[PDB]
Amino acid sequence: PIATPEVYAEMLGQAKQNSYAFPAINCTSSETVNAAIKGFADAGSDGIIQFSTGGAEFGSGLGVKDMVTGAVALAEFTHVIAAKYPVNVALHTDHCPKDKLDSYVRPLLAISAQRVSKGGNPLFQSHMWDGSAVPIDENLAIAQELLKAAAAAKIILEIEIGYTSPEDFEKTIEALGAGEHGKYLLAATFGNLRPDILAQGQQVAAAKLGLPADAKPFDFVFHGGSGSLKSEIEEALRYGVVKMNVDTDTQYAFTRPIAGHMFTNYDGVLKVDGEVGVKKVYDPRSYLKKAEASMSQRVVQACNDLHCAGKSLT
Amino acid sequence: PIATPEVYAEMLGQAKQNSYAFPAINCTSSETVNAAIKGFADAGSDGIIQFSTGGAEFGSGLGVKDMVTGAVALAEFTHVIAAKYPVNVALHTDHCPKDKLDSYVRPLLAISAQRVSKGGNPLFQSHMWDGSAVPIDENLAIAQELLKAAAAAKIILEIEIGYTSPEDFEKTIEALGAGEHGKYLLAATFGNLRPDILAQGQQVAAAKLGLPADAKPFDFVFHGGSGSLKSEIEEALRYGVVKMNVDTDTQYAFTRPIAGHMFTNYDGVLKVDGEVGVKKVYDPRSYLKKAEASMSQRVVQACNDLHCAGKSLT
Ligand code: NA
Ligand code: NA
Repeated sequence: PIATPEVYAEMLGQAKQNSYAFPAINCTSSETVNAAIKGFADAGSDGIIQFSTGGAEFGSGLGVKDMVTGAVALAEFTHVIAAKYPVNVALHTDHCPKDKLDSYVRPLLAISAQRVSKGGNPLFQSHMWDGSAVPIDENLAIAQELLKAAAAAKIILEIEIGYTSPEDFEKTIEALGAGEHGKYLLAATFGNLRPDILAQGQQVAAAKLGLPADAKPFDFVFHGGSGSLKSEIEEALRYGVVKMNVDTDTQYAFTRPIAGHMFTNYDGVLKVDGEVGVKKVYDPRSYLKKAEASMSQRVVQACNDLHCAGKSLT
Repeated sequence: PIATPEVYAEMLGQAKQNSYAFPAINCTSSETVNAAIKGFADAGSDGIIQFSTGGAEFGSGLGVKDMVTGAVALAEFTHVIAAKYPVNVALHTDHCPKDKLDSYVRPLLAISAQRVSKGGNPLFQSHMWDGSAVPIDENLAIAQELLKAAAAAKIILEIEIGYTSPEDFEKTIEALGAGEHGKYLLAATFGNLRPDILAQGQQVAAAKLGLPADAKPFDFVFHGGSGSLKSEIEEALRYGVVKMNVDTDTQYAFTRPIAGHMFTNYDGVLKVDGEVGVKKVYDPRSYLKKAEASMSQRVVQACNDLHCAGKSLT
């Protein structure tokens, strides 16, 4: 099943507490969605699927080029497929800069807010506001009003600040609270390395809130997950990193067999020397199955790398 | 938008009255569904997308392998997307044999039956029963109960009988009627070529019903529509072919640009000689946009060849 807001939060809670993180796979089609979910399930693990603005535009198709239709289209498809797997999958929307709030995140927020007022769950379980490229102040201002929308729509907001400053973590707590006005995830800039910036950010916020020095007020997000060194990732997990984006590596694992298929069956996927090709290899499923299954093998590898393998709530 | 049953019958009606037919494009994923619809709207045509048992199993993913899940999932996807287009798009399932009636055709009829008792429309507008491999007597007995169920979900039923003899057309009329028991499409055997077999079935049929000689009681479908001849097609259209399945040709169009992309961008989709590849060209979207546009062009061609281009009812 797709994750309800309650299991999503339980998912993030249980990961924060036992120091593992969820892989969040960017997907741009039913094939790749299917590969990610199959990967998670295979690693007896819950997981997260995300739609980037680019990937959602691609999803609405070349004749539509509309992120919101793209996202909703894909999510609807994902709801039907999720139901047939035992693990829980959270739908998330990825990097959305300021100039795209009115045509991506705000529209989607209104869609879920509408579903929630009818007594249903929201379409997506989290959305990212990316204000990394504007003054931390202006970022937190906007973050504030999006957080009220998100929380109303039972959705977790993710935000990105800015090496991030100790004063930045303070400003963030001041502005957003630490969950009482809506749960939210934090992506800080620590060399994406310097994972100890995150450890520092956690004490700093604990001091300010008046909690024990071991308390972890933030749930962190790790951008720059692909191509990474186990040691650094292990350390980051201890400091409360709960979600790690994997995009580039699941792309290569997905394309690599297609490439292979094309070369080895060159004179069968192409009509060469007056011949008519071999239909069993230019059938998209012949290589798209290889692609999907290759992406599921990589996705499994990530659930082992973030130790969420085998830890599915269900 | 998706064709309601009313518009769907209105489409086929007009196509019969004016001797054109619609391409019915086989689809297996979100990319192919977007290509097909974009093709129709470029061609200014209404159109048909259909999911075979094999592609619908492919749509549910390597980790579910279930026809019904894949048909529903891909169908909810198409409902969202078709809403953005001004042409009517009907959803059809393809070739379903006796031993797959229970795991494909019937549970889908059930889903739409429930949907229609609540005030709305069926999920699909037409469903195929392929009994070509059983004796016409048994073929038609099963057709009769399916047609009861199909007409109750406001659904058009397609059937295949078996060269089809004058006697088989008479039987078919005797068992199903000519519309008073709900509407159905007929695929007959005639070398798929001898399109004159179809004219014969129209005469035979028209005579049994005391309708005009030149009547056209049957709505015929044309399987084996790829690698066909542009004069075979014209004749068939005169005799009431309203729907021609294209699969092989749109498959090759999809795969062709993917293959070329891999070969030309070889040292970018592979990591070769210590290099790390180019992310711009092993990003799945890069070459699936090509594939999708190529497939759309083939669809515009089929629309042109079948004379449904520019004849959308909206
Ligand atoms: Na069928
Ligand atoms: Na068919």
